Amino acid sequence: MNWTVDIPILPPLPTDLRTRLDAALAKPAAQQPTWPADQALAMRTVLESVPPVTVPSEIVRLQEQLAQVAKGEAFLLQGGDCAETFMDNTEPHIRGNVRALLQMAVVLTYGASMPVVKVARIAGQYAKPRSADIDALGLRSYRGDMINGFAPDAAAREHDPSRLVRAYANASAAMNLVRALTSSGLASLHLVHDWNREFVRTSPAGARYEALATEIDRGLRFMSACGVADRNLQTAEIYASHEALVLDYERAMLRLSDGDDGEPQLFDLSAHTVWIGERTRQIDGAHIAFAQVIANPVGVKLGPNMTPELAVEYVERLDPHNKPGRLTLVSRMGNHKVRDLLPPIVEKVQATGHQVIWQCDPMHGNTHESFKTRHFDRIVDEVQGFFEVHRALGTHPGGIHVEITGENVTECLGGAQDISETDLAGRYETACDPRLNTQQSLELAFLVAEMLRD
Amino acid sequence: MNWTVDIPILPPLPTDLRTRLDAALAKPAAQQPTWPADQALAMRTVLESVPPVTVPSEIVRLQEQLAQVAKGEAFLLQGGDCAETFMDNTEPHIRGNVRALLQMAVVLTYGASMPVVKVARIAGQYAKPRSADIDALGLRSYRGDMINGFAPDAAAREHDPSRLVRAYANASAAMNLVRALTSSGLASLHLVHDWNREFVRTSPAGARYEALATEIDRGLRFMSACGVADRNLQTAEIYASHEALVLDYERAMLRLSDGDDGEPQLFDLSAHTVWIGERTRQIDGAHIAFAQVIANPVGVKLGPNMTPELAVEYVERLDPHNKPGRLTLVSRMGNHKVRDLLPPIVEKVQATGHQVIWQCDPMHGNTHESFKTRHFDRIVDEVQGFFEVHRALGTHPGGIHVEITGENVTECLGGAQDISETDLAGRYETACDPRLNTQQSLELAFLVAEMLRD
Amino acid sequence: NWTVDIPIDPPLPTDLRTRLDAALAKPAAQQPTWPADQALAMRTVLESVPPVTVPSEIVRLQEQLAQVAKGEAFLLQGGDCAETFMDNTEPHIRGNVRALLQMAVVLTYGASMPVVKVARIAGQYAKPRSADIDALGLRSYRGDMINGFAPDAAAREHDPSRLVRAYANASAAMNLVRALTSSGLASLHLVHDWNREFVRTSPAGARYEALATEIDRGLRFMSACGVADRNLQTAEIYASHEALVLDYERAMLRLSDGPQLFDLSAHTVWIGERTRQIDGAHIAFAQVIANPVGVKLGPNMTPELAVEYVERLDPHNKPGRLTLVSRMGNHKVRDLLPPIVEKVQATGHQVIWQCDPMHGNTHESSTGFKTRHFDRIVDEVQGFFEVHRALGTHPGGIHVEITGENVTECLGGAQDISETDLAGRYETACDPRLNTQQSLELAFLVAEMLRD
Amino acid sequence: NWTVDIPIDPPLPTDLRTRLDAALAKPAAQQPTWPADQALAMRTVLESVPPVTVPSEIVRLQEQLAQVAKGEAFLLQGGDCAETFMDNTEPHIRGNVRALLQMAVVLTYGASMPVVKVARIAGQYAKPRSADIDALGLRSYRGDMINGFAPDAAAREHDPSRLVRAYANASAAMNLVRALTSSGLASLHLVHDWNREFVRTSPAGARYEALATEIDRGLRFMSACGVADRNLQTAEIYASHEALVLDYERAMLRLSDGPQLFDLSAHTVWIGERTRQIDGAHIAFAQVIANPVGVKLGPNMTPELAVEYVERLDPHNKPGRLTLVSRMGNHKVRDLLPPIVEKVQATGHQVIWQCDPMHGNTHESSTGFKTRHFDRIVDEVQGFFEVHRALGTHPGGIHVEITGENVTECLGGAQDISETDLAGRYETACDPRLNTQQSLELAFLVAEMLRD
Ligand SMILES: N[C@@H](Cc1c[nH]c2ccccc12)C(=O)O
Ligand SMILES: N[C@@H](Cc1c[nH]c2ccccc12)C(=O)O
Ligand SMILES: N[C@@H](Cc1c[nH]c2ccccc12)C(=O)O
Ligand SMILES: N[C@@H](Cc1c[nH]c2ccccc12)C(=O)O
Ligand SMILES: N[C@@H](Cc1ccccc1)C(=O)O
Ligand SMILES: N[C@@H](Cc1ccccc1)C(=O)O
Ligand SMILES: N[C@@H](Cc1ccccc1)C(=O)O
Ligand SMILES: N[C@@H](Cc1ccccc1)C(=O)O
Ligand SMILES: N[C@@H](Cc1ccccc1)C(=O)O
Ligand SMILES: N[C@@H](Cc1ccccc1)C(=O)O
Ligand SMILES: [Cl-]
Ligand SMILES: [Cl-]
Ligand SMILES: [Cl-]
Ligand SMILES: [Cl-]
Ligand SMILES: [Mn+2]
Ligand SMILES: [Mn+2]
Ligand SMILES: [Mn+2]
Ligand SMILES: [Mn+2]
Repeated sequence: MNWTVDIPILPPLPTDLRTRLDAALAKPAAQQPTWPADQALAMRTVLESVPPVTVPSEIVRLQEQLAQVAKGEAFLLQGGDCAETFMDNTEPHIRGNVRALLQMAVVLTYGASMPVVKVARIAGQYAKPRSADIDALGLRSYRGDMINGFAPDAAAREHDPSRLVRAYANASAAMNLVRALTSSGLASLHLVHDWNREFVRTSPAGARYEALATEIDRGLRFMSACGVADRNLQTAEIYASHEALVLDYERAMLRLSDGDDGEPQLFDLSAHTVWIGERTRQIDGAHIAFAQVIANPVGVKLGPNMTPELAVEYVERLDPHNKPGRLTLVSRMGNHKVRDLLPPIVEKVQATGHQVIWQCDPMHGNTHESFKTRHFDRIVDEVQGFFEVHRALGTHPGGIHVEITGENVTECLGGAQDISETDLAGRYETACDPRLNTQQSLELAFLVAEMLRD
Repeated sequence: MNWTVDIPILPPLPTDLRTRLDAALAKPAAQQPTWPADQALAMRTVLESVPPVTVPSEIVRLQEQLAQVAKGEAFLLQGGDCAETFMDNTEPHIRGNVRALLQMAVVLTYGASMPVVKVARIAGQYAKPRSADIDALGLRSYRGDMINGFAPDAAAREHDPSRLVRAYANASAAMNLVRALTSSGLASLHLVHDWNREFVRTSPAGARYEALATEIDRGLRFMSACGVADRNLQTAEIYASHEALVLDYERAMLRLSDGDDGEPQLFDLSAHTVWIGERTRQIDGAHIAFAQVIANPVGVKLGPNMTPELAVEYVERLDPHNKPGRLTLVSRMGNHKVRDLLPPIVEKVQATGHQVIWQCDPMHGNTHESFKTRHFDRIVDEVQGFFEVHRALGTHPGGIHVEITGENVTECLGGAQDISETDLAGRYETACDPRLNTQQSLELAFLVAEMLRD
Repeated sequence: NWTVDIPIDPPLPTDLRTRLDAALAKPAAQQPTWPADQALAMRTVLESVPPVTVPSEIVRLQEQLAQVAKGEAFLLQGGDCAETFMDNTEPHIRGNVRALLQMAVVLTYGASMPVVKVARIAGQYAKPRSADIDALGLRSYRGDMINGFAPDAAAREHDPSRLVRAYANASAAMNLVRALTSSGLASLHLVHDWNREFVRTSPAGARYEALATEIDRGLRFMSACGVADRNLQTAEIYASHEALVLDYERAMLRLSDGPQLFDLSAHTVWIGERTRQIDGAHIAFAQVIANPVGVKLGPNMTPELAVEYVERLDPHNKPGRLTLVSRMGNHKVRDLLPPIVEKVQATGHQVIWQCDPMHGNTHESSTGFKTRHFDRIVDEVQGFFEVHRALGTHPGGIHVEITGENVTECLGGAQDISETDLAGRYETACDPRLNTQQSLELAFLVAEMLRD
Repeated sequence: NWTVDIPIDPPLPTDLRTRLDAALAKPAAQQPTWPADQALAMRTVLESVPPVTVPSEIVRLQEQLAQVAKGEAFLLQGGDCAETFMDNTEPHIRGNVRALLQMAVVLTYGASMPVVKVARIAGQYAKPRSADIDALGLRSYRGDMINGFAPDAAAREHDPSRLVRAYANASAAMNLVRALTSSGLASLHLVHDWNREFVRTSPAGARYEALATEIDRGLRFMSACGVADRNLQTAEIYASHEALVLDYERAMLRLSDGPQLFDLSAHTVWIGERTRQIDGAHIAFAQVIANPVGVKLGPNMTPELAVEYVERLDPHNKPGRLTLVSRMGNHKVRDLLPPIVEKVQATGHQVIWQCDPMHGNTHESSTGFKTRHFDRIVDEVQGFFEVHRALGTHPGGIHVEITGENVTECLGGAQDISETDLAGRYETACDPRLNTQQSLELAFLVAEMLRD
């Protein structure tokens, strides 16, 4: 019960790009799968000839849109599953996650009074880092479906390089549907807002969000009243992102491009934008060096051990040309620490004259065990603290990065539903970290819109 | 000190239109100037060859926009000076009245959540009816600058047919500027709203209107955030209207048109839309019969002696083809009477299956003497009662007709400025009835927007 | 053996499954011979995969095809005769999309009306046969959804896992088509610059200069007039293939959200000359799906059977739902097409009349290669236009086999491809395609038929 | 006497009035001889009337003229030689606007760039003279702003009330121009239908069929491509006249809201051949206003005086602020224009080079009428194009005298107007105009110069 692909038996990379890529990949790389080199090379050779998930002109367009974010003239929303799985890579699940992100985007667009750049964790979020090799059950840790299987048995946890090709197949299939959905009616502003209005009338805390929902509704109707050309309301752009973790995968998805802008560059065409996590951001490591040789916008996760001085080193290495929006610094401090730890980092980075996007990840600093879980109020409070830090400094609170789903899961405590510890057992479906369910993600949008409205 | 025009020494009217026009004009006509027939005919002959103030395709476009109003899908705002004068027919005064109307329109567009058709009392509002021939000073009454002079002496009050040509010259000059202003930046939504925001921060009652002003602001910014094509925000259409009173003038401004829609029709090209007042709406009179033979949208003022049965007769005579928006019925009952008198008229007219625009004139039923004056709260209360009548019947409160100016006059009592009886003497400038000043007109817009929001 | 294996892990409504099951009980010609249990397992995988297309796209195409049927638009359908998995690459997809778009610019200008642009792409992985045993004594190649092109027995086995490989390749191709057409490849100005360069370097460029310059001047006129230009920055390219392998097509059925059955493996599909049996499963399958459909009509067609297709496949008289695709041969089209058109017009229904000038015009070269002469291809389109001109009916579109590659598969054109030139770059896995230059030259020639 | 009399009832800033007063102390040629007290009273009326144009319109025109100066747009200027109060009617205005728009369609297509459309309208009420005493022994007609065309002594008196009559007629005309151009008369599709009908019925229609059909096909291509079409529904027609009567022009000065001085009697004005004295009041007046301005350059022009105009009137090097309007005669343009262009280009400034092919090509017929031959009109434009082609400079526009009336004033064209035909409909109050057919024929001929 296998499908079977052939290992395929152009002009070479420009000499300098080959040199730089090899140098980047020769550096130490944390959190890599352990599979045979010959097998990995077979899979890379397959992936080097597949159609790309994204194309360079979209990445250049995203860079332009992110430059507006960095300049204080747009807001970045990034969200989706903590981990995609091959099993749940289905039309309803994709449709649900795209809907949940669009619903947030409407509320955040209105609240920010500026465009929102909408970036899904989708079409490649198939690899995760682990602090431990051996898990709580004594098994080799699950590292996402690009590496091994979620099932709790030894054979499933074996690192399988064929998962590189399965991950690409699943990613391009998802991406095709995201494109179709967003261009063909799912992203109609009016339809998306109708879902928000239904949330407000059926949610336990709907009375809380009714006033802002109605103001949004009246804002939408005002556009029709004014006779606005409305094609821009019928569709939205949803960009693809994931953590750039498995370097066998990312290097195989590199393509060379440019006869539009000056010189040929390497673009990672597995996504539009990628980020480097806490456990793989070693300053002299392969992940950061790889990010230096690709043209895509990138982000780096910054946790509570971050110094102002290291943050500047990231900026100087990853934004060497001072291109607004090329670099996003993703704060994940914990709600109890963000107000204290973030200001000195922001000050020192702003003093460089570079314009990064400051993005809040309020998930990864606020996890505990009841089930691995997160309380909704701590999530909300970290974004609140993040906004306070920026208001005090006159800097731009540029966006959020959240883990969400359109599914009615029971993974995070709280929200208007008041999800309890005993409730968690009902629909705890994440392959990894607890996600805000569709209602909690929308509620967070409304709360953040009020922080924006200030 | 006279300029001097020549009395000019095509194919004739279609036989049926000539018959119908002659029959209409042979009927009794109230409130007509008393000047020699030979002199009137000389002036009409001059006016029969002048460039028209308006063109038929604009009137057909206005009919279409008014049909939406009648169907409950748009709102009609009509406003301007009670009487234009040749003396104040100046760029600042025109600009100020156009601004005051645009400012109202923004607030009303947002409040109604639907398009507003914007109709100025302008480029022809130069004639008024009088209940008395002899005024309080013993002089022949002033009847507007198309007939005689405002100055309180006998010679000025003589009816002068040369005022027909002066009125046209002044009207076309004003109309030219209204067109220029509205197409070239004065009607930019963003600029107009900036004036409203300034009103809110400097008005004595600005704190009252701050919340709705900010919601409007956020509605405007939302359009930019969504990337709306914005040329429709850079301009607005302001239509010209006046009371069709002086039949020598209106008949001379008739032009024949049509090779677009079936047959040639007579259009009154002195305005886009005209109305018939209380004192000239005799059912078998020349004014109503004249309105039957022109293609323009028309309105009829309905005062407190109106019966349901007469209202239906107006509808059947003036909207014989059941064309939504061809007829506007303009309620002016007084705030103390509107809730009682209007419902039976609305019911009986709705039962016909015709769709008229129901428009509230809250000025002409609410006048008293301290100076002729009106209290702002009675004006507001009549519109309130009008909205209540319609809410109860499920019918469409279709618009308002007000007398306003961009000037900081002191003519109506009250408003956030609390204009007192002693204040009236400061800037009582109207050639006729007391107007809401620029601040009072804007305040009324905000109050009516809340009636719309309900 | 230079392969890698990839492991494989609510139903449609009962009423619609009852319908489908009744339809698919009809005999199906040209089906793969793989085991039913294996086929079922693969269908079960495909029943839950993300679809290649979505229903609102198909509803939109139907609207645009209604306009073609009414004489207010023109249908351009084009791509590889047979897509292969190994050539399903970015350069090849980009080249085929480019080639179709280049034709569409010239045809839009020449027709003076919108062109509905439909690629043979993201699914054209199966073909009937041409014979039980091929010339090498092997089971015939049936396209990559069924078996492998490689001339060995093992490759030629019917492998139902190729259903999943086909879907993976289809969705990956469609993803790229969507990306390219939304991000700059379908910019009218860019596409027309490629056309200008063709006129500049083509051996017959002098012939097409005047019309190229007209188009250029029409394009500049748009800028001159200040039009809002976002609609010049992108184009819609729809996906199509021959609906042949019913295991694949049935597994890709989905219900719309409301609700109808759509085949979401493509936007539109057609039924070929060998599988259009009026009481067969392919026609029955086309009857039950909501997608716009086509039926190939070759020289054995009678007017009466044509009417039977209209009655089966357009029961509700929806203009443009059914396309009748003429493929007669240039020597027969003028004679055979008119009585079919007359009888079908007399039904009251509005079909699209589309010319396939390729499939009735194939012959074998003295040098061995299956080939087609460019002049016969052009002549059938010409005769097709003459038939419709004479009847007052709409010559609604063309259906061609083309590539952006500089292949040597069809004889003639301005390059004067000879029988000896055929050996250079004969790369098709099935029928000979117009190369990029020949396909654009055809577009210019058909543009002059539209202008005439 | 068949007339009716119409009774007549904060200052500009002191600094700007000081400037103006200094400028207007310069001698002014060709001014009316009415009494100063009367002139002052009329100016005082005009100082408070609603303006004919507004500053943001003039700023917008300046932006569009900057593009013409840079070779990225073309200037079309056209209308009556002299407007009269009695012909300032809806049919006549509509016809002249129609005629200009018809030319603009053909020229936009031919230039492959935007056309800035400027009417001689809403102000062209004054002219210099041609002589102290006309051929009837009367004081000369000076245009309707000054006196009456009627050949009697009383009509020929200089009457300053005509300043107010002029303003009333100007504002009424401009009102109508705005209405017509915003409400359907300037619909591209409608205007082009009039052009098609001209090609269909013109004696020389066969000559212009090919280009008319190209335009039609360019228009249909826009619809085919789905462009957002509101910008095809309207056009901007700007107002211009010769700034001659300084009492009128100074009284129509306004300050922008911020602030500059604009002459709000028009969008753009030019200074004629008889009043362009370098140290005169007209040049000084053009120097102080912010409007785009033109200067007529006839055959006595030297390159050096041309440079003096550039330095006086474009002190800030604002491209398109100054237009130099060549009127040499077709027999002299090729010889006289090049050295003027070279010297002016060497200044570094960017003027608009505009061809007036009318005023250097007037002669008298044997039958008495002042006339112009169409072939000489066309030939000067041709030579103008040749001069600029040879220098690598931009042939920036044309300035023509035209009407929508079927008059018989210019000899030739496809209608072959003869000397004997001139007596039929010679209606101009001054110079001979191209009739509606001749003006459109010229547009086709200049479109081919642009295409060549
Ligand atoms: N296209 C605009 C407006 C819009 C359409 N659909 C949306 C859904 C959510 C938010 C905004 C939108 C945008 O993406 O911003
Ligand atoms: N053109 C739109 C929007 C608009 C522009 N300017 C305005 C001023 C007031 C109100 C609305 C507008 C309209 O007239 O409705
Ligand atoms: N979107 C329009 C115009 C267009 C854009 N790109 C194109 C490429 C080819 C043909 C037309 C176009 C259309 O598809 O018709
Ligand atoms: N508004 C555009 C297109 C246009 C509309 N009507 C026209 C009439 C003539 C020429 C062009 C046009 C322009 O002025 O160029
Ligand atoms: N998600 C399923 C089906 C699938 C296969 C290939 C591409 C897309 C989806 C799998 O991994 O087998
Ligand atoms: N994928 C190649 C690099 C490459 C990118 C783009 C084109 C060619 C080569 C590697 O990993 O070494
Ligand atoms: N309002 C002034 C000036 C004026 C004259 C003519 C037209 C417009 C304005 C008047 O009546 O005399
Ligand atoms: N003005 C004419 C009627 C008319 C209208 C239009 C054209 C011709 C005549 C009248 O009063 O009698
Ligand atoms: N086209 C190649 C690689 C590929 C696999 C899956 C999807 C897309 C491409 C093959 O089928 O072997
Ligand atoms: N053109 C006519 C009538 C007219 C007067 C005023 C303004 C417009 C037109 C005249 O001057 O006598
Ligand atoms: Cl059955
Ligand atoms: Cl078979
Ligand atoms: Cl001085
Ligand atoms: Cl002199
Ligand atoms: Mn996570
Ligand atoms: Mn009044
Ligand atoms: Mn084929
Ligand atoms: Mn002249």
